[PDB]
Amino acid sequence: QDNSRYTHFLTQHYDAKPQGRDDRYCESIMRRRGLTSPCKDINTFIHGNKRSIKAICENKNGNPHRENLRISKSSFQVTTCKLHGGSPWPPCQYRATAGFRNVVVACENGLPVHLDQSIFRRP
Repeated sequence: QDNSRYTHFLTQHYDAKPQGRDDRYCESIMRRRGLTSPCKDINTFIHGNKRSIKAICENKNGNPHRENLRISKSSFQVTTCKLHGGSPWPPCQYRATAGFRNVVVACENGLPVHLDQSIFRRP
């Protein structure tokens, strides 16, 4: 799976331009992306252009972080979908939280392949 990890990243965490980042948006995009067989308990999408997210992998927009991660220097429009209900099986009900801040990703070959969801599990 060469560069198939980056594609998967985009599929689970990227949405160039959403419209309303409300609950319905979450239930819709989570379903559409297929993050609904067992319902994912929390998932965050990054908005904006891809060039910017990719740059987090170079010093252009990233800083080393924790063990083996990278934290972006710029902020991103973001939407976090939190599962609601206490059942990992559909229908999957999500609560949306729109936000604006930097993100933490893991890079491989200059490409994002993992988003650290911990900074959004804003408890």
